[PDB]
Amino acid sequence: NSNICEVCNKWGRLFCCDTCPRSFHEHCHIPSVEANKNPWSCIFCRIKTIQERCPESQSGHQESEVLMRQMLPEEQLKCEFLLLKVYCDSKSCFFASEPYYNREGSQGPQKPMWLNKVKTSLNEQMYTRVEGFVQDMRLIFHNHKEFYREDKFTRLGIQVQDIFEKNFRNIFAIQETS
Ligand SMILES: [Zn+2]
Ligand SMILES: [Zn+2]
Ligand SMILES: [Zn+2]
Repeated sequence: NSNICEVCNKWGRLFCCDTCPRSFHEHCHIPSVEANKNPWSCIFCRIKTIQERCPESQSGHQESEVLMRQMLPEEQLKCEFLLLKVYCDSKSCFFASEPYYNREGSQGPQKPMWLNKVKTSLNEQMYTRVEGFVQDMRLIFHNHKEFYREDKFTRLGIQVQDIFEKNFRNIFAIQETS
């Protein structure tokens, strides 16, 4: 196995995948690393199995159809993995915990949102369709853009949204366009 967490790139108390070389902190893996299960297979491994079981699942899809999918186990897993891909970027720190808003000339968002809130909402099965999860994720970045206005810090929202959107297109096999 690797000697650092795949998500945060730090050492520590690492749980090791049995089917690939990755390792994880317990609360860095999504879902949190399971109590028993020997062998244990990480989310990367579980996503690759889905693809291998149904190769046609990589054919292009329309985003509108993806969003309307119910959160059955395979879509639940895909959202977990997309969330994890965002935490993989170090810039996710800015969006992880509950924000607060007190800047001259701006007003906070009507509906604050943050990664750990989305993580809880997935864990508690609060989303019934893919659209629920994607809306809350895009809301994080939209709130940041609107609040920070012309401050150059707005760019952090653009950057981490780009990571989200590239991974969304990959994981859900969105049809490539010009
Ligand atoms: Zn970690
Ligand atoms: Zn693995
Ligand atoms: Zn098949």
